[PDB]
Amino acid sequence: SQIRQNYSTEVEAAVNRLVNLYLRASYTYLSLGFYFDRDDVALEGVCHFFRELAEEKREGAERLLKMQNQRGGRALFQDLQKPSQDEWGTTLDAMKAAIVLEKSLNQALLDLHALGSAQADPHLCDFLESHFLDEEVKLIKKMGDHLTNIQRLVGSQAGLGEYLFERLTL
Amino acid sequence: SQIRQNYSTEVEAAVNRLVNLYLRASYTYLSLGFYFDRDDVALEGVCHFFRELAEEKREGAERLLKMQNQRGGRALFQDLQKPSQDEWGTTLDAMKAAIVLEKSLNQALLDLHALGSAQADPHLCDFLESHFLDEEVKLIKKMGDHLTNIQRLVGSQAGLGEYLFERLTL
Amino acid sequence: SQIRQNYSTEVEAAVNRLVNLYLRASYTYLSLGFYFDRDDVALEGVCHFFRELAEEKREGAERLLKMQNQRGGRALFQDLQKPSQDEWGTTLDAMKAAIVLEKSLNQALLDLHALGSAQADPHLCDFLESHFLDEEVKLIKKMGDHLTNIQRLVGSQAGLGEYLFERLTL
Amino acid sequence: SQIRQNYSTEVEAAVNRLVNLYLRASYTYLSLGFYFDRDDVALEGVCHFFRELAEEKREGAERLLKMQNQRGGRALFQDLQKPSQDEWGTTLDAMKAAIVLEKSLNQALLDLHALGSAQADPHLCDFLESHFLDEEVKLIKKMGDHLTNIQRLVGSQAGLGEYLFERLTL
Ligand SMILES: [Fe+3]
Ligand SMILES: [Fe+3]
Ligand SMILES: [Fe+3]
Ligand SMILES: [Fe+3]
Repeated sequence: SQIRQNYSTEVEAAVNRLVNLYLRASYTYLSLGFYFDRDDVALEGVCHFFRELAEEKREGAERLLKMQNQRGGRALFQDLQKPSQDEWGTTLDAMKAAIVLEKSLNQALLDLHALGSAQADPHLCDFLESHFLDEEVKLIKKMGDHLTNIQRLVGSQAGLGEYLFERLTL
Repeated sequence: SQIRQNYSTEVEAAVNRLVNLYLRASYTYLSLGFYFDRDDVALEGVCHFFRELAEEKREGAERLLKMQNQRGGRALFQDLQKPSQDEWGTTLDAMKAAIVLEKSLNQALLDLHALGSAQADPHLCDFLESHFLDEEVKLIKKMGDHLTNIQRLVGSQAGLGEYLFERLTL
Repeated sequence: SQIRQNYSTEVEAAVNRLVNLYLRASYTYLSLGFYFDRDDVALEGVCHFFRELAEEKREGAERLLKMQNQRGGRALFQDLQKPSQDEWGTTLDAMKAAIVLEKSLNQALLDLHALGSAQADPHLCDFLESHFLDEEVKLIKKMGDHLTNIQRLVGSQAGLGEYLFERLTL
Repeated sequence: SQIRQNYSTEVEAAVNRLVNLYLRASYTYLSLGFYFDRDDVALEGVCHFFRELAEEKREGAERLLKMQNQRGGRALFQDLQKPSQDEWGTTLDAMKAAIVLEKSLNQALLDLHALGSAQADPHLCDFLESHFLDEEVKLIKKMGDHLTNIQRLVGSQAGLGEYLFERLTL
C-alpha cells in the first residue's frame, strides 16, 4: 500500500477482529431489543434502550472500518456468531448480560491500545482514546446505575419494579 | 344495478353481516368506556381507551357501508345485539374481553377475505388488506402488550397496579 | 401466544430465514462499500451506493423482525455467513454481484409469498406486497440500468469509463 | 524561563526543526500551485489544491511556534531551502511528489512523538495527536485516492484524463 506508514500487521489484524466484535455486540443488542418487544414481555422502554445500543455499536464498527482504510490496511470479514441467548429473561438479567458484554469490548479496546502502544503507533492510540475509550466508560457507568436501580425495585415486587423502572427511567 | 360488476351476492351479504359486527363491537366499546367512568370504578385512562375504540370501529363500519355503495350492493340493517355484560370487572377483565372481541372481528375479516378470493374479487381483497387487515393486527398486538403489563402489575398489589397502569400507560 | 392468529409455523420459520438473508445481504453491501473506499480503488460514488444498500437491507430485516412480533411468532437468530468475496474487482463486477444478490432476495420474497398464500395468510401477503415486493423490482431495474451504462463505458477505456460513471451517475 | 516546566532542550530543538520543515513544505506547495497556474500548464483545479496545502502547512508551523512560546522554549529560525524542483511535470508527478512530502512530515511528526514520549512530556504528545497526527493521516489517504484516480485516467488518454480529473474532482 502506497499510503501505509507506521501501520503494523499485528494491529491491522486486531482492528479486523475488533470490527467483528463490535458487529457481534450490535447483533446481540438487536436480539435483546426485539425480545423485549414481545407481547409476552412488552417493555417498550427496555426495547428502545437495546436498539440504540445496537446502532451505536454498529456505527462503532463502521468507524473502525473507515480508520482501517485511512491507514492502508485491508478489512477482512468473518462470520458473525449468533447471540449467546434466544430469550433474555428479565430486565435485571438483560442488564447483567449487557454489562458483561460492554466489559469485554472495553477489554478488547484496552488490549488493542496496549498493542498499538508497544508498536509505537500514536495515531491508533489517539483514535481509540477519543472515539471509543471514553464512550465505553460512560456507558458501563450508566449501565451500572441501571443495575443498582433495578435491583432496588425487583427487591420485593419483581413485576411492579420492572414496570416502574421502564416507565420512570427508560 | 348499473354499476355492479364482479360483485357476488354471497360477498354483499357478508359485508352486511360485517357492518353489523363492527357496529356491535363499537356498541360494546361504548359500554366498556362508560363503565370505567363510574365513580365506583374511576379509571379515566381506561375509559378513554375504550371510547376511542368505539369510534374507530364505528368509522370502520361506515367505511364498509361506503364500499358497499361503491360496488352496487344494497346495505341491509339488522338489530344490534346489546353488549354481553353490564359490568366489566377490572382492567384485566376488560382487556381480556376486548382481545377476544378483536380476535373475532379479525376472524370475520379473514373469512370475508377467503370468500372474496374464492369469488375472484380482487378489489374486495385489496379493500380489506389496506383499511382493515393491518389495523386489526396492530391493535391485537397493542392489546396483548397491555395484558402482559396488567398481569405484571395486578400480581401482588391488584388495586395499586390498576392505578399505575392507568396513570403511566393510558 | 395469546395474540397469535392465522400465523403458521411454516411461515414464521420462513420469516426468520428471510431476516437472516436480509442481514447477510446488508453485511455484503457493507463489505462492497468499504472496498471501494480503498485508496487503491478510490471510487467515492460506488462506495456510497453500496453503503446505502447496506442500510436499506438492514431496515428491511428490522421490519421483518417487527412484523414477526406483531403476529406472535418468535424471532430466532442464526450465524451470519461472511460475504462471498474479500475483494470485489471493478464497478462492473460489483454491480453484477449486487444484481445476483438482489435477484435472490426477490426469489426468497416470492417463495415466502407463495407460502403465505397457500397458507391463506392475507396479511402476510399484504405486508410483503407494500414494503418489499415493489422496492425489490424498482431496485433491480435501477441496477440493470447501471450495468448497461457501465458496460457501455468500460467498452474501450475501462479505467476512464469507471471514473466517468462514478462522477456523472453516482 | 519562569514558565518552563517539563520541557526538554532535545524537544525544543526538534520543534524548531519541525517549524522549519513545515515552512519548507508550505514553500513547496507555493511553487507547485503557481506552476499549474502557468498558461502552458493551465490546470486551475490543481493550482488551488496546492495553494491551500501551502496555507495549511503554514498555519501548521505558526501553531508549532505558538506552542513553543506557551512552553517556554525559544524559537530559532533557519534558512528555508528552496523547493527541490522548478518544474513539476504532470498532475500525476505533482501528486507523487506531494505524497512523498507529506510522508516525510508524518515521519518527522512520529519521531517527535517518540522523542517527547521517551522524555515523558504528555502535553507535547497530546498537542501532536490532536492538531497534527490525524490531519496528516487523512491527507495522505486523500492524496492516495487522487493518485489512484489519476493513474486510472492517464492510462490511455494522458491529456484527456488530466483535464477530466481537474474538472470533475478538483
Ligand atoms: Fe501499528
Ligand atoms: Fe364478489
Ligand atoms: Fe401463516
Ligand atoms: Fe520535553
